[PDB]
Amino acid sequence: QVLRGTVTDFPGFDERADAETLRKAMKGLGTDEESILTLLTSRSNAQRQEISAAFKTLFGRDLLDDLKSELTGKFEKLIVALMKPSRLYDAYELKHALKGAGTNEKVLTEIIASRTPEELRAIKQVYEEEYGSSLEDDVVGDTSGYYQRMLVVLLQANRDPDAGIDEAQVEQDAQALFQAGELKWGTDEEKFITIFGTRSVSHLRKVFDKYMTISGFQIEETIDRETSGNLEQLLLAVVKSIRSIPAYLAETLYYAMKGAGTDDHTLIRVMVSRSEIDLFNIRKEFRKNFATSLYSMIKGDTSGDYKKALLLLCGE
Ligand SMILES: [Ca+2]
Ligand SMILES: [Ca+2]
Repeated sequence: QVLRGTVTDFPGFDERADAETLRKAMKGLGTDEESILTLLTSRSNAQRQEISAAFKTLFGRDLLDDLKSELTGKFEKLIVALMKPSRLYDAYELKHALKGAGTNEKVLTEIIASRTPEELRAIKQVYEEEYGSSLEDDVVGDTSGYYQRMLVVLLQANRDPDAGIDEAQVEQDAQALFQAGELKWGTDEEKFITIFGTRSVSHLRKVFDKYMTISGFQIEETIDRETSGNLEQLLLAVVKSIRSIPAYLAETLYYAMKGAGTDDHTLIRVMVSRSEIDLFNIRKEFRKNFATSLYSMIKGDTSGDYKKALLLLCGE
């Protein structure tokens, strides 16, 4: 239960040297994809920011645009992602997943459901520092209904800290969920939102087992029978995140890679955002559930420099 990333500190790091290797590979005709991809995918995000800074004092060039110009396709979208400061990545995805005429509820749901209260607190702060408004305000602007109310509950980053399992409360919650869905003519979505969004992780795990005991349906089965659309997805993401975030994301990527069209935004976002958190566990949880290493579905749906990067980002 010690979650592991795949990208770690590069020993003998030299921001200026690393920076020269980039301008040297970036400068002149086209670009030298291998040197960039193999350089970045091996340097921790922190070192990537130090390099990106050395590059600017050295040449007076903003390293990033020197990449969002010499590059294009899906390799650019990836390296650009890798370059995004860890602290700003989620808030960035949310901002652009929110400056949509349409909306990738997948991004909001994915991020706001799998991130801890501590992470959510940081995300909210940086979002209001990088852009002009509150993350909550912008969310309430592109969403409506229960899908919005669940996201707003989550965004409060208030979830109870797990501190002891009270049986009576576990049965009351399991019983309340039961009475608000399966046994209700219609649905009481508000009871689901409150339970799933504020109770502690440990408590909720105890509630999901008891719910299966008293009803015969996994909470996910009931969620499928009782809810639909955006709310269904979020509710499913919260429960799966409560059970295991590594298993959840490991699941997310499969349905992006095994779809009616490969969603490259998810394969990239999930692997980049988790590259330093638990992308190793997302791999372990992959070889066990979906039955296939993350290493392979990469080596079987992508091409060019895009692959070698992803493969090096996963870690054999
Ligand atoms: Ca050039
Ligand atoms: Ca019902």
